[PDB]
Amino acid sequence: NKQFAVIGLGRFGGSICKELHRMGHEVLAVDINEEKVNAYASYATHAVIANATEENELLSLGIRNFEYVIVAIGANIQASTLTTLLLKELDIPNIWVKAQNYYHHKVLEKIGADRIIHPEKDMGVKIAQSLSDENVLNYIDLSDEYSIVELLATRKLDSKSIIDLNVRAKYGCTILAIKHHGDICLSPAPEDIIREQDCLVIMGHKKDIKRFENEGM
Amino acid sequence: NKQFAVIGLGRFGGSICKELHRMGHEVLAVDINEEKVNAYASYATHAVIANATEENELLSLGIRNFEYVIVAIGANIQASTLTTLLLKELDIPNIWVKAQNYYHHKVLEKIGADRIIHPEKDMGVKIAQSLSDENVLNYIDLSDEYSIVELLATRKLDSKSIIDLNVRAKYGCTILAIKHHGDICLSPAPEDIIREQDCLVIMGHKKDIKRFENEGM
Amino acid sequence: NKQFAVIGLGRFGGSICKELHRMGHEVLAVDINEEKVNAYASYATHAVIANATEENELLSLGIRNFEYVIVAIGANIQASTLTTLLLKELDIPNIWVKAQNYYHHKVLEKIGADRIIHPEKDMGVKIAQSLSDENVLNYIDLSDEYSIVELLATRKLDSKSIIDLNVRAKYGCTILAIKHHGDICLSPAPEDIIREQDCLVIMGHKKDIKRFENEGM
Amino acid sequence: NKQFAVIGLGRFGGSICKELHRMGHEVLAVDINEEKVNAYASYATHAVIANATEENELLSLGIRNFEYVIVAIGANIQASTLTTLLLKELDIPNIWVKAQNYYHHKVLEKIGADRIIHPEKDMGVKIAQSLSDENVLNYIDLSDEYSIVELLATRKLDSKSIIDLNVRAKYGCTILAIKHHGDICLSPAPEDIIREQDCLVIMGHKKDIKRFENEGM
Amino acid sequence: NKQFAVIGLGRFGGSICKELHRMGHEVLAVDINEEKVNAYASYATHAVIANATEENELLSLGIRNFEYVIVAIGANIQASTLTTLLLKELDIPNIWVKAQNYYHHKVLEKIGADRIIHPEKDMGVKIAQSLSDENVLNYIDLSDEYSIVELLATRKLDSKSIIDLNVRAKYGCTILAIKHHGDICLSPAPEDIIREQDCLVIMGHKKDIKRFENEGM
Amino acid sequence: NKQFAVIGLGRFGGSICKELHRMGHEVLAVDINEEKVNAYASYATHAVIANATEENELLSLGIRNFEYVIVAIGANIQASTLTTLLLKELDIPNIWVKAQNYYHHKVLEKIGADRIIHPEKDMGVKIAQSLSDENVLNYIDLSDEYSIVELLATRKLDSKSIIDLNVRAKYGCTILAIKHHGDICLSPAPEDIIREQDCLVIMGHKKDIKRFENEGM
Amino acid sequence: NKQFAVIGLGRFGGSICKELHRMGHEVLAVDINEEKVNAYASYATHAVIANATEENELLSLGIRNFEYVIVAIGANIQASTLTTLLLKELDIPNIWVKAQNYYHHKVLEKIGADRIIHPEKDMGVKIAQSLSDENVLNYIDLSDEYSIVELLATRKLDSKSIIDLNVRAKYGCTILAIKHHGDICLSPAPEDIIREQDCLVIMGHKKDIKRFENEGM
Amino acid sequence: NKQFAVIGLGRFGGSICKELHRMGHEVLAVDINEEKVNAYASYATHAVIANATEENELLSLGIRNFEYVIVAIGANIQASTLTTLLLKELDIPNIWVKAQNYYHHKVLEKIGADRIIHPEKDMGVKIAQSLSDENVLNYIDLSDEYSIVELLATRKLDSKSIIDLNVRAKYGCTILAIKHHGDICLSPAPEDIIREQDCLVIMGHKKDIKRFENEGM
Ligand SMILES: Nc1ncnc2c1ncn2[C@@H]1O[C@H](COP(=O)(O)OP(=O)(O)OP(=O)(O)O)[C@@H](O)[C@H]1O
Ligand SMILES: Nc1ncnc2c1ncn2[C@@H]1O[C@H](COP(=O)(O)OP(=O)(O)OP(=O)(O)O)[C@@H](O)[C@H]1O
Ligand SMILES: Nc1ncnc2c1ncn2[C@@H]1O[C@H](COP(=O)(O)OP(=O)(O)OP(=O)(O)O)[C@@H](O)[C@H]1O
Ligand SMILES: Nc1ncnc2c1ncn2[C@@H]1O[C@H](COP(=O)(O)OP(=O)(O)OP(=O)(O)O)[C@@H](O)[C@H]1O
Ligand SMILES: Nc1ncnc2c1ncn2[C@@H]1O[C@H](COP(=O)(O)OP(=O)(O)OP(=O)(O)O)[C@@H](O)[C@H]1O
Ligand SMILES: Nc1ncnc2c1ncn2[C@@H]1O[C@H](COP(=O)(O)OP(=O)(O)OP(=O)(O)O)[C@@H](O)[C@H]1O
Ligand SMILES: Nc1ncnc2c1ncn2[C@@H]1O[C@H](COP(=O)(O)OP(=O)(O)OP(=O)(O)O)[C@@H](O)[C@H]1O
Ligand SMILES: Nc1ncnc2c1ncn2[C@@H]1O[C@H](COP(=O)(O)OP(=O)(O)OP(=O)(O)O)[C@@H](O)[C@H]1O
Ligand SMILES: [Tl+]
Ligand SMILES: [Tl+]
Ligand SMILES: [Tl+]
Ligand SMILES: [Tl+]
Repeated sequence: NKQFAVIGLGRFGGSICKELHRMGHEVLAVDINEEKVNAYASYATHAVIANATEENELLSLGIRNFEYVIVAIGANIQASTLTTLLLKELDIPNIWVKAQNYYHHKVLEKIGADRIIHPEKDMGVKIAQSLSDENVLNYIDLSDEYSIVELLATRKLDSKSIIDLNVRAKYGCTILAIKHHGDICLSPAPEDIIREQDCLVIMGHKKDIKRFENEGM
Repeated sequence: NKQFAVIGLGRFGGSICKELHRMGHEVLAVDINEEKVNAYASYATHAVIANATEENELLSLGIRNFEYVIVAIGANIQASTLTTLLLKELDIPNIWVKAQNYYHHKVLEKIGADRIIHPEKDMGVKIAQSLSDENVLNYIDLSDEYSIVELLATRKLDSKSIIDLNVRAKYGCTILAIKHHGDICLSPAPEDIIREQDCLVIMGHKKDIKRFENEGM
Repeated sequence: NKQFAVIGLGRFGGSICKELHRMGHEVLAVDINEEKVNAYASYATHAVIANATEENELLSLGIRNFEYVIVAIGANIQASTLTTLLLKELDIPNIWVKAQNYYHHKVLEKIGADRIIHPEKDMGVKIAQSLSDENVLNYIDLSDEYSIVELLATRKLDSKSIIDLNVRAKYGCTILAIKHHGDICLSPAPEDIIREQDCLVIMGHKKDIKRFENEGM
Repeated sequence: NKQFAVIGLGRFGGSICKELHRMGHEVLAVDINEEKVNAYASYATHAVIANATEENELLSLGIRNFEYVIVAIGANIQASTLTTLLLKELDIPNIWVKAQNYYHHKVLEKIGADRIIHPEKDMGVKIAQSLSDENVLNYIDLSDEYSIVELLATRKLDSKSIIDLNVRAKYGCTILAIKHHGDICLSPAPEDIIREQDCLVIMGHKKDIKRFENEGM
Repeated sequence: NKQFAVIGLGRFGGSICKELHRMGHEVLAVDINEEKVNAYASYATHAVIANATEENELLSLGIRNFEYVIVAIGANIQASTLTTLLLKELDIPNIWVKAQNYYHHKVLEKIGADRIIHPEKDMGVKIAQSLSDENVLNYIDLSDEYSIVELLATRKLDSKSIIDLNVRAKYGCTILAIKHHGDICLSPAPEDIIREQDCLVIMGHKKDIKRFENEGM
Repeated sequence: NKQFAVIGLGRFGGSICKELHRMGHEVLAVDINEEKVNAYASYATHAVIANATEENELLSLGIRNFEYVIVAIGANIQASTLTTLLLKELDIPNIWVKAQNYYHHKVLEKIGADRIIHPEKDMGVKIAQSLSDENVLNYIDLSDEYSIVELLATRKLDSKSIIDLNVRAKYGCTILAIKHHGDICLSPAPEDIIREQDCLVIMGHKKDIKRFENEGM
Repeated sequence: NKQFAVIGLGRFGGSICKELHRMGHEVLAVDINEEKVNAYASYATHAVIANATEENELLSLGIRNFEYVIVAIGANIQASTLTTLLLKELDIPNIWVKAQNYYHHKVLEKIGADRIIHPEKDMGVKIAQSLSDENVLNYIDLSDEYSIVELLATRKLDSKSIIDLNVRAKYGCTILAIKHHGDICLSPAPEDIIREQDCLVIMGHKKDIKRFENEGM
Repeated sequence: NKQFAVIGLGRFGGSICKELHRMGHEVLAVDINEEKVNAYASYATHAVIANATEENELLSLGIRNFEYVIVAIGANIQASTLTTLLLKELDIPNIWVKAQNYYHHKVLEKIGADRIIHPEKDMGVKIAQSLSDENVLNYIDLSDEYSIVELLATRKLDSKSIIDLNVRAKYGCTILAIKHHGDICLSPAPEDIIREQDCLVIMGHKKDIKRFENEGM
C-alpha cells in the first residue's frame, strides 16, 4: 500500500509520475490545470484537478494516506512553499520538492522538506562535462576526486587490448565494462579487445581519467 | 580553448554556462532579459543582451565564429526553433538544443539540431528510481539491462566483509568501491568490511542488483 | 470520396473553404474560435470547433480520411508548425500550409509540407505590377521572361485593327483575345477592331509588351 | 518616376513596397511599428515612423504630394478607414486600400477609396481551384466563362504532338505555349511535341479546358 | 405602431430610452453588456442583450420593424460605424447616431446616417455660455445673431417694471415671460413687475441682450 | 478677464475650453493625458499636464488662484470626487463638476460641489423629444408646464399668415419669430406669412403647443 | 435581534466578523469574491456573495434589518465610498467604515459615516512605540499626556518591592498590576515583589514613566 | 539614536516610519515604488528606492548596519518571505515582519523572524469588542481574564460619586481615572463625582467589568 503523490505536473513532475506508474506503483497526479490532468491521467493510477495551496482540496485527495509526496512546482515559488508547508503540517513522512534557485532551497530547508532537488542545474553541469570532454557519454562521481566514466573509444583505441591499453599501472584507473555492437562485457578479461566507437567504462581519479584521455585516446 | 555560446540563460543553460566557465572556457552568455545577462555576467567571458531569433543581432554576436552553440530555451518553442534554424543556416558545427515535449524534439530533429537534451525528463526518471528504492543514491545504466548502482548501507550490512557477501557468484554482481566517513576505498579487497550508512558501488544486471538489495540488505 | 480539410478559418482559409464548397466538394471547416466556426458553417459540408495543435481533437475529426489538408494558420507561427508536424506524422498525403515569413517557409519545408503558399506577398507583387503599369489589369508569367498580359486599350488604340496594330513583327508579341462590352473574341482574325476601354490579351516578352505599351498604347 | 506611399507595412504592403522599389520607384514606407520601419528601410527610399490616423503626422509626411497612396492596413478596420478618410480629405488622386470583410469594403466605398483589394480571398480562390484540379498550375479568367490555363503534363500526354491533340476542333481551345526544361516555345507549331512534367498553356472556355483535362490527360 | 430602437445603452442612450419610454412609446433597449440590459430593462418596453455589430442578432431583434433607430455607441468608433452601416444596408428609415469626434461625424455622414448628434460638445458650449455670463440660465439661438435668453434678475432689477425697464427702444429686445416664486406670466403687460431672483425671458440680438445685461442688470 | 480652469479635457470639458477661449477667457486646460493636453494646446492660454488628484501637482498648477474650476471628469468617479474634494479644501469659490450617475452626483453634493452637470442625460431628453415629434427642432422649458418651441413648417402651414392661424385665442400661444431662407423676422406681424420648411418660434403651454402641432400642421 | 453586517471580508473585516461571531452574535459575511465567502462562511451566522456597490443585491441581503454595518473595504476607495453612500441613503443607524488615506476619511466623513477606522496606522504607531521603547509591551493613552503602560521588568527590578520601587513620590506614577508566571495581582500591596521578566502595569504621565524607565529599570 | 529600517512603506509600515521619525530616530524608508519613496521622503532621514528581495540592492542599502529591520510587506507573501530570509542570512539582530495569514506567519517563524505582527486582525478584534459594547472606548487585556477598560458615561452614571458606585466590593473592580471636558483626574478619590459623556477607566476581571456595565450603567 506504498503510495506516491505527485503535485505539480510538469516536465520534471510529469516524468516522475509517468516513470513511477510505469514501475507498477500507485501514483496520484495532481495539477491545478485541467489540461495537465487530462494529459497525465492515462499515465497514472489516479488524476485529480486540485489546488495544492488549498488545505481543503489537499485533504479531499486523501493526502494523509501518501507515504511519499513530490511537489514538482518549481516556477511558482510561493505556491511550492505553501504546498510544502501544508504537507509538513499534515505530517507527510517524505516530502521531495523541486527547487528553482538557492533561496528557494533555503526556505524549503527551513520549513522541513525531506529532499530538495535541483534537476536543471545538475543536468546542466553534466551536459557541460560532456561538452568540454567530447569523449564522455555519462558518468557518476563517487567523491569529489573519484568517478566512473563511460567513454566513446576513438580510432586511437581501435583493435586494442586490456594489456595493450594498461591503465591499472600506467594511469591508475581500471576498466570495468566494454559494450560492442550492443553486447556488453563486465569485469573484462585481460585479453578483451576494444574497438572504435565502443563504450568503455573506466573508473578512477578525474585527473587520471583525463590523463588517459589526452594520452591514450 | 573552445568556443561555446549558451543562448537562453535559465536553470539549465545558466548551469551550463557557470560550470563551463569554472572549467575555463570561452562561454558567451546570450539572453534577451537584461537581468538574466547581469545575473550571469560575473561567471562568463562575454554576456551580451540579444534576441537570438533576429538575424541582425545574431550576426552582431558573431555566432558563426563559435564551434558550439547551446540553445537552452525550452519554454518558448517558437523562439528555440527559430534560433536553431538561424544557427543551422549559419553552418554551426555543433548545435545542442533543450527540448520541452516530443514534438519540439521532432521539429528540432527536422531542422538539423545536433544534440537534443531533455533534462527534466531524465532527472525525473532518476528521482523516481530513487523514490521506489530508498537504498539507491545514484546510478548509471550501461544498457537497458546492465547498470552500476550506488547504495546506502543498512543494519543488515554493517560489519559485513566482501567475502561474506559473495556477489560474484550468488548474484553475478561485483562491488566496485566503498565510501566511509568521506574516505573512499576503490576496488576493495574481499576482506574489506562495510559499515552502515556508507556508500557502496555495485555493478551488474538490474534484476541482480535488486536481488541483492532484497536478500542481503 | 475525395476530401478536403481546412484548418484555420481566416480570410485566406475561409476563402479556400468557401470556394471549395461552392465547387461541390466535401470540406470540413476547422477553427479554434467558435465564432469563426459558426460563421463558415453554412458555407461548408461540416464545421467543428477544434484545436488543431491537439492530437486527440485532430483524430476526433477523422483527419485520417482527408486526402488534402490546408493549414491556413499564418499569424500563429508555432501553432501552424505544430499542426503541420502533426498532419505529417499522421501520414496525410497532401499538406498545403500558409506561410508568414521566409523562415516559416523554411521550417515548413524541413518538416515535410507538400505545398507552402505565400498569398499576401504574391498579390502584393501583382498589385505593384498593376500600380507602376496603370494599363495592366491581370497577367500570368509563363517564365521569367515571357508573360501573358490583359490590358485596357487606351484612346490611342481606339478603332484600330489587328493589321493596323501589328505586333507579331513590330514588337514580337501576338494578340490572343479582345473583350468588347462583355463579348469576347478568341484567336482574333486580322480584321478585328479594338476599341477604347476594351480588354486586350497580348502575350510575349515582358520588354516587348512594355515596348508596345510605350509606343503603341 | 512615380510618387507612391505604402501606409501599413505588412505581408501585403511590404511586398508592394519591396517589389515597387525593385522596380525603381519613389516608395514611402509608412508604419507605426518602429521594427516594421526598420525591416523595410533597406528596400525603400524613405521609411518614416508615423501614425497615419493623425492629421498632424500625415501633413508631416507630405502625403498630399503623392499621386498614389496604398493603405495596406486590413486588420485594424478603424485605423484603415480613418487613414483613407484623411487621404480623401487631402485630395489624393489615387487611394488603394486593403480590405478585410464585405463591410470594410463597403465603408471604403462610401468614403471614396479608388481601388479596394482583397488579396487573401482571391488567392484562396486560386489555390482552391488548384486543389480541385492538380493539373492546373496557374490561370487567368478572361471572363466568367473564358480562361487561359497553365497545366502540368501527364503520362497520357507524353510524346503527343499538337496535331494529334486537335484542341482547335475537338474542344474549341488553342494551345498557346509549351515549357520544357526551363526553355519555352511560344505559339507552338502543330508538329511540336510535348513531354510529361512540362508546362502547357491552353486557352478557351472553362468547361472546354476541363473537357480536355478529363479526356486527353 | 411607431417603433424606436436604442442600440448602445449609456448615459446619452439610456437617457434617450428612458425619456422615450416615459413618454408612452415603444422602445427596445439593446446593449452588448448584460448588466446594462438588466439596468435599463425596467425603463423600456423590451430589453435584449445583442451585439449590434452582428447582422444575425440584429435581424433576430426584429430591427426591420423599427422606424427610428438610435446608435448611442460613441466610445467604440468602429462598432458605431459597423452598426450604422448595417442599419443603412437593412433600409432603416431614420438612423440617429451619436458621434465622438469630427471624423466620426464625417464617416457617419458618408455612410448615410440620417442624423448625427454631438451631445457633449453642445452642452459644453452651453455651459461655457452660462460660465462667462453668470446671469444666463438657459437660452436658444434662433440664428447666429438672434437668441432667446432666460436670466436671473439681479438686485438692480428688483421691483422694476416693464416700462421702467424699457428694452423695445433702449436695447432693441423684448420681454416675453416672467417667473416669480413659481408662477409664470407670458406676454407680460407693460405694468408687470420684475423682482430679485426672478426668471426673465428676453429675446433679441446677442449684443443687444449683453448691452442690457451690462447696463440694465 | 475671468479665471477658469477646466480639469479633465474630454468631449464636454474640451468643448467648454474651446468655446471659452474663443470667448477670450483665461482657461487653464488641465489633463493627465499628454495627447489630450497637446490636442487642446492651440485653443487655450496654458495647457499643463497634471494629475489633479495629487495635492502637490494641484498646488503646482496654482489652482487656488482661479475663481472657477470645472472638473469635467465623469468616467473616473474616484478621480473626479478626489479632485472636487481637493479643490473644496483649497477654498475655490466656484466648482462645477460633471457627473455620471445619481450616486456620483450625491457624493459631489456631499463634498460641496457648487454646480453638477449631467450633459448626456439632458441632451438625450432633448433628442428624445425631437424623436417623438419630428416637427420640433429646439426648445426651452420655461417651467414644467410652459415652454418655447422651434418648429419646422409643413405643407399644411405654407402661405398661412399669422392672422389665419390665431394662436393667441385658439390655443393660448404666441408666435415669436419666423425664419425663412436664413433671414429672420422677429416679433412678426399678424399679416406676415410663413412658407413651408421654415423655422417657427411659438411660446405657450406644452399641451397647447402640441394641440397646434396636431390641428394646424 | 441585534444584527451586524460585515461587508468586505479581508484581514480587518474577516477578523471583525470572526470575533463578532465568536462572541455569540449574529453576523452576515458579505464579499464579492466567492472564495472569501467560502472561507469566512464557517465563522459566521450567514455568508452571501454580494456586490455591495449594487443596490439590488444590498436590498436582497436584508440590509435594512442590520443595526450595525461595517464596510471593511479599504483598498478599493470608490467601492467603499459607494457602499457607504448606499448604506446611509438606506438609513442604516451605525456605519463603521475602514479608511485607506486621509482623503478617504474626509469623504467618508462628508457622506455621513458614523465611525471611520484607521487600523493599520494605529497599529503602526503602537508598534513604533514598542520599537523605540523595548520595555513596553502594550499601553493605552488616557490623554495626550497620561497613559497606562505594561512593561517587562528588567534585571534591575528583579526581587524589588513596591516600597523599594517607590513611584508615587519618586516619579509621580502608581503601580496597578503585577503578573508573575501567569498569576496576576491587582492593586498590589506595598509589600508585593516584582521579579525579572514580570509584567508591570504603571500609570501616569508619559515623561514620568520614561523617567522611571531610564532611572528605575 | 537607534538604527531602524522600514522595508515596505504602506499603511502600516508608513505609519511606523512617520511616528518613529517624529520620535527622532534614524529610519530608513525602503520601497520599490518610487511614488511610495517620495510620499514618505519628507518624514524620514533616508528614503531609498530599492527591491529588498535582491541581494545586491540589499548590500547597497547597507542593511547589515541596522539593528532593527521591519518588513511591513504583507500582501506579497513571497517578497516578504524572501526579504526576511535575506536579512536573517545577513545576521540582523531584530527582524519584525508583518504577516497576512497563519501560513505566512508560520513560514516567517521557520526562517527566524524575531517578531511577527498581525495589525488588522488585532485591531478588528478591538473594533468588534467596541461594536458589541458601545460603552467601551479602548481597553488593554492584562491576561485572558483580567483587563483595564475605558468607558463612556451614561445617564445612569451622571452625578454618581465613587463611593456611591462601590466597585471595590460590589464587583471587585477599581476606578482608575476620570476624564471630564479634556481635563483628567488620575487615581480619583471616593468623593469625586462623574458626569455623563466622560471617560471612565476601570480595572478588573472581564466578567466583573461587564457586570458593572450591565447593572450600574
Ligand atoms: N497550487 C497548485 N496546485 C497544483 N498544481 C499547481 C499549482 N501551482 C502550479 N501548479 C502546476 O504545477 C506545474 C509546475 O510547473 P511550473 O511551470 O510552475 O514549473 P517548472 O519549473 O517550469 O516545471 P518543470 O520544469 O517541472 O516542467 C504546472 O503544471 C502548474 O500548472
Ligand atoms: N531570443 C530568445 N528567445 C527566447 N528565450 C530567450 C531568448 N534570449 C534569451 N532567452 C532566455 O532563454 C531562457 C529560456 O526560457 P525559459 O526559462 O522560459 O525556459 P525553460 O527551458 O523552461 O527554462 P529553465 O531550463 O531555466 O527551467 C529564458 O530565461 C529567456 O530569458
Ligand atoms: N490551434 C488552432 N486550431 C485551430 N484554429 C486555429 C488554431 N490557431 C489559430 N486558429 C485559427 O486559425 C485562423 C488563422 O488566422 P490568423 O489570424 O492566425 O492568421 P492570418 O495570417 O492573419 O490569417 P488570414 O490572412 O488567412 O485571414 C484564425 O481564425 C485562428 O483563430
Ligand atoms: N496608423 C496605423 N494604423 C494601423 N496600422 C498601421 C499604422 N501605421 C502602420 N501600420 C501597420 O499596418 C500594418 C497592417 O496591419 P496588420 O498587419 O495587422 O493587418 P493585415 O492586413 O492582416 O496584414 P498583412 O496584410 O501583412 O497580412 C501593420 O503591420 C501595422 O504595423
Ligand atoms: N456592438 C455593440 N452592441 C451593443 N451594444 C454595444 C456595442 N458596443 C458597445 N455597446 C454598448 O453601448 C454603450 C455605449 O457606451 P460607450 O462607453 O461605448 O460610449 P460613450 O460615448 O462613453 O457613452 P455615453 O456618453 O452615451 O454614456 C455601452 O453600454 C457599450 O457597452
Ligand atoms: N487626474 C485626472 N483624473 C481623471 N481624469 C483626468 C485627470 N486629468 C485629466 N483627466 C482627463 O479627464 C477626462 C475625463 O475622463 P473621460 O473622458 O474618461 O470621461 P467622460 O466624462 O466619459 O468623458 P467625455 O465627457 O469627454 O465624454 C479624460 O479625457 C482624462 O484624460
Ligand atoms: N463591491 C464589493 N462588494 C463586496 N465585497 C467587495 C467589494 N469590493 C471589494 N470587496 C471585497 O472586500 C475585501 C476588501 O479587501 P481589499 O483588498 O479591497 O482591502 P484591504 O485594505 O487590502 O483589506 P484588509 O487590510 O482588511 O485585509 C476584499 O475581499 C474584496 O474582494
Ligand atoms: N521588494 C519589495 N517587495 C514587496 N513590496 C515592497 C518591496 N519594496 C517595497 N515594497 C512595498 O511594500 C508595501 C507592502 O505591500 P502592500 O501595501 O501591497 O501590502 P499590505 O501589507 O496589504 O499593506 P498595508 O499594510 O499598507 O495595508 C507596498 O506598498 C510596496 O510598495
Ligand atoms: Tl525547467
Ligand atoms: Tl493577411
Ligand atoms: Tl460622454
Ligand atoms: Tl492592510
